Amino acid sequence: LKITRIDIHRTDLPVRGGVYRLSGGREYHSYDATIVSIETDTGLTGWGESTPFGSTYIAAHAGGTRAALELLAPAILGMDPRQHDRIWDRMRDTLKGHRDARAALDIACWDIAAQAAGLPLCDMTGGRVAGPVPVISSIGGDTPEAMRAKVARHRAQGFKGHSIKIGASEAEGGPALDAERITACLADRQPGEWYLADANNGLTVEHALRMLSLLPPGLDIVLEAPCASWAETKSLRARCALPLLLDELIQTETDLIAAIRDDLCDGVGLKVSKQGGITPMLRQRAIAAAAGMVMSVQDTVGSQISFAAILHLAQSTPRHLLRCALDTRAMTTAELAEIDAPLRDGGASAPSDPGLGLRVNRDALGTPVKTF
Amino acid sequence: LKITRIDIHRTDLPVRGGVYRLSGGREYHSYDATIVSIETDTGLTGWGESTPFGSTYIAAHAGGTRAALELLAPAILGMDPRQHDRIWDRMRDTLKGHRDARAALDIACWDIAAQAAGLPLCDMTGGRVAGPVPVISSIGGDTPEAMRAKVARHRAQGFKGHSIKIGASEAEGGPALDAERITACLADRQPGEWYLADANNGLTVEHALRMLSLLPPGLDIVLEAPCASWAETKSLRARCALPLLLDELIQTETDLIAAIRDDLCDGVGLKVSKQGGITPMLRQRAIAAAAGMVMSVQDTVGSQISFAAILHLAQSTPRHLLRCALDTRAMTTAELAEIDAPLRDGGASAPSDPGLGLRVNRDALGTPVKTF
Amino acid sequence: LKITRIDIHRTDLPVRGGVYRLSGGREYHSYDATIVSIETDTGLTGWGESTPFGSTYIAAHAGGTRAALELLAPAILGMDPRQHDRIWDRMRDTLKGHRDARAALDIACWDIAAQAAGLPLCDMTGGRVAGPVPVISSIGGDTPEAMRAKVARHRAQGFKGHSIKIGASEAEGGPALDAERITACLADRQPGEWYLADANNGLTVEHALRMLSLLPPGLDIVLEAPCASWAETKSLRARCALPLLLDELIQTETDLIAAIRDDLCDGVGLKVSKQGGITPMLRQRAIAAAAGMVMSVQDTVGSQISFAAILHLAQSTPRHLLRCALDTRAMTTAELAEIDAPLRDGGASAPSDPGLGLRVNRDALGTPVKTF
Amino acid sequence: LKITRIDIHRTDLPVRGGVYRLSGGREYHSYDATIVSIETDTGLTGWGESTPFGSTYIAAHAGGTRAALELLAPAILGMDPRQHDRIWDRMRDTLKGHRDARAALDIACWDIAAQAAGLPLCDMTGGRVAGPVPVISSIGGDTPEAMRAKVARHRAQGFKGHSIKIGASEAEGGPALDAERITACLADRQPGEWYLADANNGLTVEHALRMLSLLPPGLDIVLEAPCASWAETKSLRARCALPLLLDELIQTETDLIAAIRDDLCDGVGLKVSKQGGITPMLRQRAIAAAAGMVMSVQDTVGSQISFAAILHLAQSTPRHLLRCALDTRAMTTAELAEIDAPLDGGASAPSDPGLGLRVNRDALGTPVKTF
Repeated sequence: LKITRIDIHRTDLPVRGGVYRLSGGREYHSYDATIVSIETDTGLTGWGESTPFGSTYIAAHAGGTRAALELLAPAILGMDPRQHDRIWDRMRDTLKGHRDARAALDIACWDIAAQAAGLPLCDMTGGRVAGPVPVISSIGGDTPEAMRAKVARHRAQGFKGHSIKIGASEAEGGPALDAERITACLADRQPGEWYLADANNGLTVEHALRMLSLLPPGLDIVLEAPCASWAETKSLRARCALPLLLDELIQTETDLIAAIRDDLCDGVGLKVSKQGGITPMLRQRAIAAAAGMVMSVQDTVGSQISFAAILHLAQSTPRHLLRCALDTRAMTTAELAEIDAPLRDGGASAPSDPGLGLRVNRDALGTPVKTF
Repeated sequence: LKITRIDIHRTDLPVRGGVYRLSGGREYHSYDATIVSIETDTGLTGWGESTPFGSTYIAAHAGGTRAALELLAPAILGMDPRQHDRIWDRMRDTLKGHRDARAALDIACWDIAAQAAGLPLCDMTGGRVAGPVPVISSIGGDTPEAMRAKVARHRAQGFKGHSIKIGASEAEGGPALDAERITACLADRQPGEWYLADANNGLTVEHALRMLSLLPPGLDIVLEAPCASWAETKSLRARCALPLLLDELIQTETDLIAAIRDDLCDGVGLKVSKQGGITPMLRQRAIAAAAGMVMSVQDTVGSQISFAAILHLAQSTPRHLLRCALDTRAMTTAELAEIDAPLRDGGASAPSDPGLGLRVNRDALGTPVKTF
Repeated sequence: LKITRIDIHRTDLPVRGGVYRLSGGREYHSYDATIVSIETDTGLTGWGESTPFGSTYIAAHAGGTRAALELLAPAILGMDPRQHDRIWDRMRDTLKGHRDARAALDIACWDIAAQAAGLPLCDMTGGRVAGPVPVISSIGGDTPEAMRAKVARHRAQGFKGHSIKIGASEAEGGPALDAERITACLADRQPGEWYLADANNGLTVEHALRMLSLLPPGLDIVLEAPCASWAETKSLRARCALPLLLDELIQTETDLIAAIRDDLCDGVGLKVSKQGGITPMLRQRAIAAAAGMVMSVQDTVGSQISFAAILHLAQSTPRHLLRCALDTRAMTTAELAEIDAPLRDGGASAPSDPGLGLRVNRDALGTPVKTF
Repeated sequence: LKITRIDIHRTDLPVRGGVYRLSGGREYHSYDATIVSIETDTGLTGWGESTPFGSTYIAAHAGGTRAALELLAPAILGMDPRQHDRIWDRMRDTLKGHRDARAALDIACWDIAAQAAGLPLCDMTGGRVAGPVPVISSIGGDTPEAMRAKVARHRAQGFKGHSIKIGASEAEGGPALDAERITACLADRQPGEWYLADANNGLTVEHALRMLSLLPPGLDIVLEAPCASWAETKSLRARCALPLLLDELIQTETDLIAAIRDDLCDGVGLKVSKQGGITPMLRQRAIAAAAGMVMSVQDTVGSQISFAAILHLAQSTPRHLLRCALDTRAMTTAELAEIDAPLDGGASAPSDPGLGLRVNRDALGTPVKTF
């Protein structure tokens, strides 16, 4: 079993709903996707998606993803796609970092390994955990009232978690606006829901502490990614009673080790293309699970191809530690593939078809930008 | 004085009341007890009980106790039952750990030593402290109002302490359910009571911090066994204002030292069969009292036999530090022995007779399953 | 695919070479082994072995292992043996701890999966890393001159690492003797060798610091398992410049996390049946690798069934962090299975056959003592 | 069983041998001993001794011991002497601290308990451990060359453990003198020997670090009681690879916990009348053994009566943690009682019920007080 051909495709994914806003005046109107197919000598095709949340979320951008694949793709031609640790080593030995580029390749290799074993990917990654995976919303920054409404649609649509973006500048209202945002987004809360306030590494410690003082007592909320640096996050941690989830700061396996060593956080936001694919998602899940860390299983953003990997990984994750999977279908307007995984009975369930369980609308991708 | 004969009995102890529920979906209908008699060349008989809380509470199960006794029982034959430290060392060089096994032998040797000295066990373990010992209930998991009613019944029986089992899954209602169980169980509080919220090692730190957030301010409560590991408990400890009591994680004397070195807790749940008998209970008492740690003197569960060891130990513990003895009679329905220790006048007083003070019902125990 | 039948075998494994000695007066003459076969509805057979190092190395003994299997083996009947994480989960909610009992079953389930897939276990566990794995001898306790000759004898056979067992009483010469056993064992050292001084949890901090003072400067040795407990190991660590490897103290994935949080060691002795099988070995490897900890891949002791498990895991471990695989063939005389894995070209290489690559000698294990 | 009478005695215990010097210019020619008997209504008699090492070793002196007994002894009239924790409680409720005074009472109560059970004390305190207990050779403050020769003497007589006293002022030679003494006393060492450098709380951190720097590499040595306070000792511990044993700083059970919490030492010097008798020696042992700390079992000083308590305690101690018992008979000339426990650098506790003492009541003088 051998990789013989890799094809790189590029497409645009339009935002669903308004401009997506994060802290620091970042705004996103659409997303540039890199979709990779991999073929074996035996005739299997694997699919992987990598789409940076534009160019300003972490140190990655779609054009960089493609430039890294120019090195990574030919490096792994003629390798056995089932030897996931050794493929990973070959990529590392080719090019340090650039996990966004590793991800699309790694996912497609896993998609193949699963099809070869005639198993859905959740049964290749530990085994299906019973019942559907609950799903989490992505609530762009807006006014408290507009945010609380986006929470309300998602609830009606059957979402159980909400990730509400915060991080208002002083000019915009500061910590008082963020505190109002949080109280408003929790106002219509019902039983069994879970809330995450995501600052996207955008708060000063001073702002976080002022926000925490303004929040009313007695709220059930988890703070995500409050600061831009490790040292800031450690200061806040010494002075914050709320659970803390790290996201942008946890990219590698050794970042997770640093967080354990410093007792930095109570949870991790694992994003498939941020961590670098299925392989590191599994290593990082194993580290986080040993540490008692809760895990929201996500991606930066993507199509149904990205969603498929998210759902399969979420579906083999211990329910005790899992804090929802991201439904990226709520996030863009695109239609790149078919997957049978609707929102019923509390969440989404991974399909039973071998591999990722996708039917890729190959005409929606356009002709490969590059082939190896 | 010399140990001549050791009999090993097996008997089932039914739960008093309905299903007993712990965190993690653990459910209990009855408990597999192992009762041991030890006989001397002077025709003294001593009794000791070890009953693991099924197979899922700590790394112990009844079949495991019996298999360990296959090693331990032959190894102490011929020893003077009065040389507690030398018997302890003989058990240790025969088999590491398995303190549930040591417990049964160890208790029966102390029962002998007390009888030979012509004193009740409490007067051999430092001396009776005046007045009855307050007793604590075990309030199994249920809805808040169901739990609240169980507390009422025990309060009416004259119980001063209540151990309330917490630890709901997200699907069950999560921290908010746990917060409601606590407030409900505390709702009819009268002066002089003491409450433990025991999660039996089943919270993530994320769940715990959310729960503590949800609790109203101004409660008098002790949190017990929140987390499944040392690193997780350390992390919560840094961010928790409530007294913390450790249970499952404190098994050896060296565990208590580690708890001191890391300032990990304010109190300890000492369980006769988890610590491994009267000898380690004494050493651990000494260590805890020096650290000004409060101690609740309990067992996993048991008949009147276990209750006798518990009560004598508590009866010789300083009142300043003692936070109840477990009335195991309120937990099980079985009558394996008679003991003169009614709840009245504030709690239960240890019998004045020599040894444990038990009149054992040999008929209730069945034919020995093994003899040495 | 479903597990249909589980057979449990008991045999005895005689020590190769003279009586094997450990710190604290422990001596081993033979080992009581538990061997498990597992059978699927498709007629595949898997094998696994678990043999505690007698009764006195960790809290484990063969009788307890067999007792635990009475709970575990029926628990997993009918499960798909390829779902390692859900099998693990089933085992943990049946019975806490007893990783020795999980190991035999866990390894047999991996054996099956590797067969079902048509792959050597090393290509199921990341991929074969090129070249033979260096093997480590096991130098039992004796006189400095006797130890130094055992080392010589293993060196002639092409062993590259040596684990030298230290830890003398004051009556036998204390620290100074240990310092002699080490200098002696290192005196015929050739290029490319690696030495561990293993005290098997048997030194006091006072003895270990005296020993360190006594050692001549300029030595290349790693200290292994110096002290009995977590708190003692931490005091030593604070005052010890030598790399330190932890063994008995690391059994669970959470133990390894605690070691990282406390910066307690530079390496870990992973033993297949102490960790509890292929599944936790892979989890602990991911944690150790992320932390940059070197790993010696070993087992307590075993036949060829134990050895196949070791060698397949070591063969897929990054060479950068590996610190030898234990060749159990030099520790015991038994021949319970056939395996084509000779010492040549610098160490042993995992066989190429599907699964463990064993030809088991089915009458050398004798009629099963229990079947489910 | 009831305590009916307590007699308090005072006798002087002349030094055996040369005048004993400690650090900071401390000097001693005889010791003021307090001996206590306790009688029960069944006619059993118990004996205990407490004798502070003059007036400057720790916060205790014989006149203070006796003033304290004036409160403590009447407090425990009427109690069952077997109820050691409740007697200890009564004593704490009566008078804070003064563990020297508790000691004499607590030891005599245990002596009774052991007699009433027909067991030697060692078998009341966990059970006899096999073999004799090593006893510690003491090497007084004096010149280096002199010191080494006294070690050669003690070695000749079969002693394997030596406690060597250090703590020279700058005038007298400073850390250099101390480094010389140590290197000397180890210079002709043989297999199986154990050495302790005892500063008796008298070094500054600066002195101690200069000493440690001036010492040759490769020495097997334990450092005892280097500094006068908790914070100084914590400073030195941060910068000291040598095993460290604490003595004067460890008096109560809570002292030992503070030591664990701070990771302050690897051993403790337990002294019967510093800790306060058998009851706290036993609590302290259990704490120390759980922490993996080695223990030297000693007393401040005393007659055979103090020796009996040390010896029964040492004899029930796990051997891998024990670092010698002290033979107080080598320290004083007093002949207050007979015990069959002769020395090979070693001694075994007698097999008689209780302490195994034949006390010469007359040798003690007329009680200074009766209750």
